[PDB]
Amino acid sequence: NRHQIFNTTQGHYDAVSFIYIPIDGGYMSGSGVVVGENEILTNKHVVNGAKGNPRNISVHPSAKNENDYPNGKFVGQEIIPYPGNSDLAILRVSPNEHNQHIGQVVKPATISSNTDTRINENITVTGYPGDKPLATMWESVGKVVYIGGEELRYDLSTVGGNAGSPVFNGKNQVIGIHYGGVDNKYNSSVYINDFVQQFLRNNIPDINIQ
Repeated sequence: NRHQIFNTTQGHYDAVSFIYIPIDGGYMSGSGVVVGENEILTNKHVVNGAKGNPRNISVHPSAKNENDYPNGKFVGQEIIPYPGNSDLAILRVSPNEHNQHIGQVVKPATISSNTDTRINENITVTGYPGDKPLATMWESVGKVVYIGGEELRYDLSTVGGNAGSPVFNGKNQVIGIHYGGVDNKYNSSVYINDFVQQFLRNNIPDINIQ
């Protein structure tokens, strides 16, 4: 089942972040997770449409609802796509209006080495589902179903559009980034394997992998 998170600044929820991009009086919304001093991990397809101007992307770490942004807003500055064919991107944001960096106002997430990740492992997927009220954070309890290459799949536990949402193991470490799935079969995330970890290390000097 899925449940809303109201204590969005406590513990490992602090780094979970709401991503908002306006489009012609509508918008695109998604999720990501703070992983560095100025860096959000998310999907390529969340930020793709703003490659021409990252400043159109608003990031609200620890957002609670559309009227409650406990850690304010950070504006996109640079997008660093993962070079492989996985739906993964680093979004670098500028400091906020008080000159704070996003990695100072939230504790950046811990990335799992994934040495112990296995089928049937209990996981959570936490972020901003597209079928819920705007900017509300939700946690879904799931089970890993497949691990191969850069793909981690888990059971039909999340719905509504969960692009960019971090997948956490039981130690509250990020093992992957939700991007999609196959309808009525499984959900899919970018698996943070050895290849993905090196990409993070190359771009995020203060990355925390445990």
